[PDB]
Amino acid sequence: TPDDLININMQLQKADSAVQEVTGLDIKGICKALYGTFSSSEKVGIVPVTSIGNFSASLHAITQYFGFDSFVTDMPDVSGYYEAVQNGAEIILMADDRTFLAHNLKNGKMANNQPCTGIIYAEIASRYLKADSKDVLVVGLGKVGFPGAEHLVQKDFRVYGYDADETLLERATSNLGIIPFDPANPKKFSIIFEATPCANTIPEAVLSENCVLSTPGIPCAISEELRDKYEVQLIAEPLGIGTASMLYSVL
Ligand SMILES: NC(=O)c1ccc[n+]([C@@H]2O[C@H](COP(=O)([O-])OP(=O)(O)OC[C@H]3O[C@@H](n4cnc5c(N)ncnc54)[C@H](O)[C@@H]3O)[C@@H](O)[C@H]2O)c1
Ligand SMILES: [Mg+2]
Ligand code: NA
Repeated sequence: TPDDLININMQLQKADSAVQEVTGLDIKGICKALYGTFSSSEKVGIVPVTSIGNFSASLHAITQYFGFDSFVTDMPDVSGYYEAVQNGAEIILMADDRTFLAHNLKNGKMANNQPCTGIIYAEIASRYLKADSKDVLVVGLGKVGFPGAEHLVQKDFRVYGYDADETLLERATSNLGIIPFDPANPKKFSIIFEATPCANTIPEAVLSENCVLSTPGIPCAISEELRDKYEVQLIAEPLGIGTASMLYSVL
């Protein structure tokens, strides 16, 4: 649909501009430096899977935006997979309800959407040009958040973490060595990474003016009144940034 095609394109463009503002680099630039990898307009076959293919249609527009030679197969599932390989797909892109993967058939590399999304959003946060300290707050330590937190620890940031699930908070503290954040004793941050399927997860007392909030979480961690009040630099996009991360990770 022509209306929806203008919509994702604009949404990706707006997300690109926001990343440029924060880091001085576009999404492509972030990916290339993150993975040390470059694209040659690889052929990517998107196969719809039963688990109406509007998702695969979004993926086509997203991959076209990033310059990939992408196509959606006529058939779904196993028949679609067969079709994709036969039509010379170098990378396979497909998702069920629990896993969204990219598989590079040439080099054997395979990416999972969840760690790839966490890593890139953490990466964008870590590359904030106007950051005044090495302190970073991570809210949400699940499938997306944990790999994000791990990436930040490896990049030598002082990582503060919180998750409403005490078991996951404890396990993140043990394995990663992050400082457990106490909502009862809050401090201000200039860099925040949220990976949570909930709203209003970032307390006001944690925000400083012009701080970066890098969040793949849906819905938004912050109310639009709070982001206006603190002039929050929001990095938030529903699918494209995570997808770019997957593709560049397997090149
Ligand atoms: N934008 C994208 O491209 C993209 C890609 C993948 C996933 N996502 C989204 O990212 C979000 C996280 O995904 P996930 O797979 O990590 O989910 P998950 O369930 O594995 O992890 C979410 C974690 O957040 C915690 N949490 C919930 N409410 C909280 C609160 N108020 N304070 C602190 N912690 C809280 C939960 O305990 C949970 O451990 C989801 O909304 C998902 O839809 C977005
Ligand atoms: Mg995204
Ligand atoms: Na959220």
